[PDB]
Amino acid sequence: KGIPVLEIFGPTIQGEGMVIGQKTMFVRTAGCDYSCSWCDSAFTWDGSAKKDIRWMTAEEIFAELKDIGGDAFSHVTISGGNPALLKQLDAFIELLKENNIRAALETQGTVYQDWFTLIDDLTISPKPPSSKMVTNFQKLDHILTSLQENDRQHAVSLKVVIFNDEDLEFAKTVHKRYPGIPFYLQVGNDDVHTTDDQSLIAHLLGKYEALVDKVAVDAELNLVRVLPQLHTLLWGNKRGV
Amino acid sequence: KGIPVLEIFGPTIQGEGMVIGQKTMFVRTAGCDYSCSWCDSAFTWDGSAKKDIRWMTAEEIFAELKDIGGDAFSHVTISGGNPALLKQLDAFIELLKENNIRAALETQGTVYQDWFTLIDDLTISPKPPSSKMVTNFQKLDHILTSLQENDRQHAVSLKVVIFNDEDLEFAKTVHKRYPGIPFYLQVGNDDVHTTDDQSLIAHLLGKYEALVDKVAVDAELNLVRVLPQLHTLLWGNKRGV
Ligand SMILES: Nc1nc(=O)c2nc(C(=O)OC[C@H]3O[C@@H](n4cnc5c(N)ncnc54)[C@H](O)[C@@H]3O)cnc2[nH]1
Ligand SMILES: Nc1nc(=O)c2nc(C(=O)OC[C@H]3O[C@@H](n4cnc5c(N)ncnc54)[C@H](O)[C@@H]3O)cnc2[nH]1
Ligand code: MET
Ligand code: MET
Ligand code: SF4
Ligand code: SF4
Repeated sequence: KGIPVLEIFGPTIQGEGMVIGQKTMFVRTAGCDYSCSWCDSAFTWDGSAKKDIRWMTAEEIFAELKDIGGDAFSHVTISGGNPALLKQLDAFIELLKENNIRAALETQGTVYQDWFTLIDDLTISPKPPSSKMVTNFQKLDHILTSLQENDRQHAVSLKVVIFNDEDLEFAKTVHKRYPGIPFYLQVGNDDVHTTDDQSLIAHLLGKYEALVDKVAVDAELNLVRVLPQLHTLLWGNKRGV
Repeated sequence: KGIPVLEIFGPTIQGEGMVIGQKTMFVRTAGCDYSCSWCDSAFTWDGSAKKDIRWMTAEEIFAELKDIGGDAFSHVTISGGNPALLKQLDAFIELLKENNIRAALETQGTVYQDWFTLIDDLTISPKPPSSKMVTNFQKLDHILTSLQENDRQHAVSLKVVIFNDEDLEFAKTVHKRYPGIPFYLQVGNDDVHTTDDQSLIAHLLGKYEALVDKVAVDAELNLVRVLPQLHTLLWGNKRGV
């Protein structure tokens, strides 16, 4: 029943996706069924921080959020890792809704949980070929079908990270497969380890413009948002922000 | 019945507000009832480009959009200037909807038009004391009341530009006055004339972080998005992008 927690920080801003810029708290869980080659939070699954895992109850996480956040937040983003691996997260999501706190979720869309229907901002991020991951579309279909059946279409978005042209073609395939779902494109980060912020920012902004220029002429990507990682532009690869 | 046009460009991305990152075309009109001290598009009203005004029909604007944009767009953003000054814009907004094109609008919220109800993404931007403008709240109440009566609440947002603490207090007043409306905070641009992009980007990112740090501890700004100007981070103060 305990929840494996690695990070609890905030208040900060959501740097990605459907609710980008939103002031929110963060709860990063441990464990991933994926092993993406460019995972910017590899410590959640690579075993390098397994000893740092704190198994907490829903009340303990909420108390710690209220502690470091005070009354200066009404939004909480649950990430990882793949939080969808944890069924016991239901007690925490319910506790948030019972305290007038809106919840967001970051998942790659492999495992479905019934507490998905309680998420106000559900971001599903299928992984492109550059992540060396293989996408199970049957599992992705089941998740999106279940969400649409519970009228959660206003709370669900698709976000694909792009590193090259191959990823962009993969993103088009996903977008065409699910026409009604709000679609997002995200700039891929090359160096998730570098400490030189100035070079990183200039590099990512260059990648952003190159992506924008490419999508601009693609007629199959008209209903698409193109966004970077704002928190990376502000603090680089720093954790806890 | 002619529409005063100064800019027609795209496809690019929406760099601000509720639909930030969205691939869209731009139609910037002429004329403003405001004279904000930090207007990043002063040429639309300061009279410096009055000779460049092209009075076009709805069909001519649409034909030019289809010309430079092709079939690589499904979204059009109408800005200025204050487009709400133009009643004859109705024919153009209708023409967009009749051609499966979603329309967005940028206005400061002074003048109301009946074609507001046809806008898919209506951004209202009340001006803070730093703009040297005085906000008529009675006019702002009428606009927001009319929109809520036609169930356009899903299509309307409030966005306040912040330059200092005084603007931030003004933003809180606006947010408190309209609790149900999605609220946005935007980083103010100091130098809208500078040509040194690298210094401008580093300066605006610093202003962004300072704004985020300030909002993070404010309990009255929980349901708030904090965003910069993405197009300024990509192309600086360049026009036509
Ligand atoms: N302020 C703030 N602080 C954070 O810590 C924070 N974290 C996240 C977050 O972890 O979301 C997960 C998404 O990140 C993607 N992702 C992984 N690796 C990536 C990479 N190398 N390049 C580009 N994208 C990558 C992944 O697809 C997933 O959808 C989001 N917003 C945040 N905002
Ligand atoms: N790609 C792309 N190209 C554009 O040309 C473009 N234009 C606009 C746009 O004009 O929106 C108007 C908003 O801009 C605000 N605004 C004025 N002056 C400002 C300033 N000095 N600093 C900070 N904000 C300012 C104003 O409040 C208004 O709400 C929006 N997105 C765009 N995206
Ligand atoms: C570091 S990614 C965390 C969320 C989830 N694993 C995803 O990829 O969407
Ligand atoms: C250059 S701003 C253009 C849109 C409108 N005048 C506003 O301030 O919101
Ligand atoms: S699914 Fe997300 S957390 Fe897991 S390895 Fe991929 S990017 Fe990292
Ligand atoms: S209302 Fe908008 S266009 Fe008019 S002066 Fe102010 S910022 Fe410029």
